[PDB]
Amino acid sequence: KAAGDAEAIAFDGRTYMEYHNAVTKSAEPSEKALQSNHFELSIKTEATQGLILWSGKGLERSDYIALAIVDGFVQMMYDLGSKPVVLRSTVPINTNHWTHIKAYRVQREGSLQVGNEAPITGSSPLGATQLDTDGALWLGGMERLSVAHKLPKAYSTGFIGCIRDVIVDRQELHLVEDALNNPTILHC
Ligand SMILES: [Ca+2]
Repeated sequence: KAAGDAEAIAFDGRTYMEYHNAVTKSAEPSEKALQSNHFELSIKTEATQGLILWSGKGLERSDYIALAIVDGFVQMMYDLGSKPVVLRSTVPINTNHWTHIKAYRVQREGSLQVGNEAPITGSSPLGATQLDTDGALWLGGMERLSVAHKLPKAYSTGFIGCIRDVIVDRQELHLVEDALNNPTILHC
C-alpha cells in the first residue's frame, strides 16, 4: 500500500484509471503508429478473471494491446489490424502474493513473462506491425466495454486486487498523480 516504499493502489472492480502516453523517447490530434509496447508491473490478486491493462483508442475498430487475467492466468492479447494473437502465461496469478509481470511487443512479436517462468512468445498474423493509437491507457478496467463483446468475459470484468510499480515504455507511472479520470483512490 501507499504507506511504505512502493505505493500500491487498490482496485475494487469498478476502479479504473485513465492515463495518456505522456512520457517521451520511450501533434494536436491524429494518432500514433507504435512499433513497440513495453509493460512492467506487479500485482496482487485473488481474481481468476479481470482486465489489468488496455492500451488503445478504445473504439470498436481500434487496435489494442491488453493484459488480462483469463481463467486464472495472465495473458496478453493484441490486434494490430491483421487479427489478434494471444500469449498465455503458465503462472497461476491468483495467489494473493505480489507477482511481477513483464510484457512487450516489437512489431508482430510478443513476449509475456509472469514471475520467473520462461517467457511466452508468439506473433500476430503477417501484415500489420504497428499499433495505431491515440496513446490512451486504462488500468484495472475500461471505460468503453463494448469493445470486449468480441473477447473473453475477463476483458469486461473490472480487476479486483492491487497494483504497483507500473512501467510503460520506459516510464514509471505515477498511478495517483498521472490519472486523468478522477478515480476514487484507495490504497492496498
Ligand atoms: Ca495497426
